[PDB]
Amino acid sequence: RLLRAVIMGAPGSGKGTVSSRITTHFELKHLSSGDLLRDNMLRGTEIGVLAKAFIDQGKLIPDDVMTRLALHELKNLTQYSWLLDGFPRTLPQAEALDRAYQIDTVINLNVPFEVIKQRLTARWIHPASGRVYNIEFNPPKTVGIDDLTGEPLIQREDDKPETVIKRLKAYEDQTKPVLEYYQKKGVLETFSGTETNKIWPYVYAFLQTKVPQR
Ligand SMILES: Nc1ncnc2c1ncn2[C@@H]1O[C@H](COP(=O)(O)OP(=O)(O)OP(=O)(O)O)[C@@H](O)[C@H]1O
Ligand SMILES: [Cl-]
Ligand SMILES: [Cl-]
Ligand SMILES: [Cl-]
Ligand SMILES: [Mg+2]
Ligand SMILES: [Mg+2]
Ligand code: NA
Ligand code: NA
Repeated sequence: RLLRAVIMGAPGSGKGTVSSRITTHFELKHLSSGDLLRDNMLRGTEIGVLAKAFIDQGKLIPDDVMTRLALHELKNLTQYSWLLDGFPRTLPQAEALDRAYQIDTVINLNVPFEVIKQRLTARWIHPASGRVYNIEFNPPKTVGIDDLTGEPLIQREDDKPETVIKRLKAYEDQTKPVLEYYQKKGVLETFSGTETNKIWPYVYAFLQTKVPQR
């Protein structure tokens, strides 16, 4: 039985790293909705130009548009094991997917809000030089100050707590119904933790029972 899987996780949860590792260790196709959108935007396809119109304005792709795009990619990939990442993002997407394919495995990375928030708000910049500081991994010698110049660091808008809080609230509003949908269907597997490297072995062992290695 070929894998018919979805992976879910908030921004900053480590889902990107886990999906990357899944793809390197297992013989499957990684189907990232963001990659698919970007391929179409790069090539200027009909759906790519429409997607660009939304993304350039910071808008979600409408459900019907996104589902049409995703199903078209899947339609010629049924000879392969699949790992859907980024789709379904919303309950209408998940219900539309359910009318097209039987999804047998949904992985969720359950990482605490405070942990995610700290990860997503950690980046500070010295604008003139472009030097990057990460409160967790390469902090400045003096809080809030550039090491070479003594000048203030700033946060880019995407990295500020106000923006991050809104982003995580949106993710929760959109995806909590999807998680509950798959929980009810009995296909949800939840991995909880605070460090990607401590979660990955358990995801790895779980998938070892479901799809061949690469
Ligand atoms: N399944 C989807 N439904 C609706 N919009 C989507 C979907 N997947 C991607 N997008 C749009 O494409 C953008 C780029 O996708 P990508 O997965 O790279 O997002 P991202 O930069 O991680 O942002 P996000 O936090 O919104 O996922 C998203 O921000 C979103 O607007
Ligand atoms: Cl992530
Ligand atoms: Cl494959
Ligand atoms: Cl960083
Ligand atoms: Mg994303
Ligand atoms: Mg340093
Ligand atoms: Na990809
Ligand atoms: Na990617």
